[PDB]
Amino acid sequence: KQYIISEELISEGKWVKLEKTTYMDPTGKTRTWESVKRTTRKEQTADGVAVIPVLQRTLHYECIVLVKQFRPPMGGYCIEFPAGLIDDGETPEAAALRELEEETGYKGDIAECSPAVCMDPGLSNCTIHIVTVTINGDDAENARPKPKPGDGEFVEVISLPKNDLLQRLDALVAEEHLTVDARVYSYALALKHA
Amino acid sequence: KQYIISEELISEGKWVKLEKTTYMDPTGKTRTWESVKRTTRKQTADGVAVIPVLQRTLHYECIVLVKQFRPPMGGYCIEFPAGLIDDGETPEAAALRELEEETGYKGDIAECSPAVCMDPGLSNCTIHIVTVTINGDDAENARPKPKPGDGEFVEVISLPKNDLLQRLDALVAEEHLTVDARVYSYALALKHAN
Ligand SMILES: COC(=O)Nc1sc(C)nc1-c1ccccc1
Ligand SMILES: [Cl-]
Ligand SMILES: [Mg+2]
Ligand SMILES: [Mg+2]
Ligand SMILES: [Mg+2]
Ligand SMILES: [Mg+2]
Repeated sequence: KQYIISEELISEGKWVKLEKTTYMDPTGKTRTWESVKRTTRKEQTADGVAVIPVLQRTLHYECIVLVKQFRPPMGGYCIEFPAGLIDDGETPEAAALRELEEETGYKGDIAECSPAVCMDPGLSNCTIHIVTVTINGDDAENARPKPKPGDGEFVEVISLPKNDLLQRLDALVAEEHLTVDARVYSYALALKHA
Repeated sequence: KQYIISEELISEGKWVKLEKTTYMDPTGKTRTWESVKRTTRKQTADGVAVIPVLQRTLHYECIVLVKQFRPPMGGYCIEFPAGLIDDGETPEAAALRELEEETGYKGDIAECSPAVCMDPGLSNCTIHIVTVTINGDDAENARPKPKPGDGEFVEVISLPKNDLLQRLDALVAEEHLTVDARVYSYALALKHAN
């Protein structure tokens, strides 16, 4: 029933634009929306990837490897899955493995890769692939992992046990000012509810 | 170490604005970020998203989701029921209200997250994730009455919690729909648990 009629640029930055979207509603009535998009999406099946990195080590409980960074839109520190935008021509799997190494130091192994999923579909067209990766923490490659940040990347690594993830996130939030990402919280909640 | 210095308005619509954020990187170098914010917040968070667990005896437990045309995406998305929190409303009450409006179900609060970020590399948007149970055997939930506010057009899709990820993958494969990243993350963790 519903479809897009037109998309009018309102303002274009280097990285993000705002558009006036005209669409058809299911009553047959024309309506508008204010929509955000990135300027950086070319032929990628999505803007970015987020990595669900399952650190596995003999005689350890499995950990979920998370990162903490300052996020200027938020004005504060956020705890997230490692993540970044997909380079032109790069596959979602390649991007996930690369970002994971860049941000954490760890060299992972692909487990699964989602379809393109929406970040905040009432606001933006932004999409990611959510890529599950296992990290063999018994491999010597992963023994003393060093982040390789890019220019202006400043990332702290936080590994938490999968079997207590929600409580451990709650304990970090109780301890300083900082926001947990909604995807991370959602995953931690499902681990409780299962 | 890192903090906002100033924000420069680039463009303000009625519902969304784009800013150029100036911040201090941890080395002491000043840097810029393009940031999106809503104009609507006053509030613990912009929105609520509801994880609704539909419980009927002698049936599988289901997670209740909604399907809606999303103008920023140009298409239909599958999402947790959700909406913005009214000035003076609690996140709990917003959750029960949105769940009823979008689904017709009357639910009980189970738990409520802190404010969690939606896409912190891009925006300041935050939500409370509110877990709610629905007693599907109660007379009030027998014939659930969905009350859409103006211009909302919402289909209800209930899926079994025990096979959620496979069911969502099937919908995507058959229906050309976008699943929400928080829905997908939750579905992933249901599979990854234990
Ligand atoms: C003509 O109306 C719009 O453009 N509305 C927009 S634009 C946006 C980015 N959000 C809305 C919105 C927010 C809360 C509840 C309903 C809608
Ligand atoms: Cl539950
Ligand atoms: Mg990143
Ligand atoms: Mg990166
Ligand atoms: Mg809604
Ligand atoms: Mg609503």
